[PDB]
Amino acid sequence: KVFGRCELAAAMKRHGLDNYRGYSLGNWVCAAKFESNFNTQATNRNTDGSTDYGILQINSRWWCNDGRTPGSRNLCNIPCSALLSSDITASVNCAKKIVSDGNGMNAWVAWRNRCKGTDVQAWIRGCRL
Repeated sequence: KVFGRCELAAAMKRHGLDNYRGYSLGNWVCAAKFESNFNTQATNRNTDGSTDYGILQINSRWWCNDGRTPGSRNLCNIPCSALLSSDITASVNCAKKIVSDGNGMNAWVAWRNRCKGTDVQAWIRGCRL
């Protein structure tokens, strides 16, 4: 599923991401924009052989199982395929664990490079929330 901007913002809010670990909704929408262009089915292979899945491009090295990432963990206790669902519940739940890991949203390098320090509230402007 490719979400609309405000549609995703609404979904993330309903799932309790607004202000989660102090990150306003616009941060999460921004990160999703640059990680996946709001496409739940986005995947990308990393040089180390891991793969990133879903709207927030969650990595198989630590967070999900895909059966093909040697030496990896599955800390969100999910198949990586659940991160591709039209239902964002698994991605949000796993994102909550990631952003709690110590480095906040710096875990998403695209957030650090493209969202951090910018006017992230622009991403939820106009939305009914």
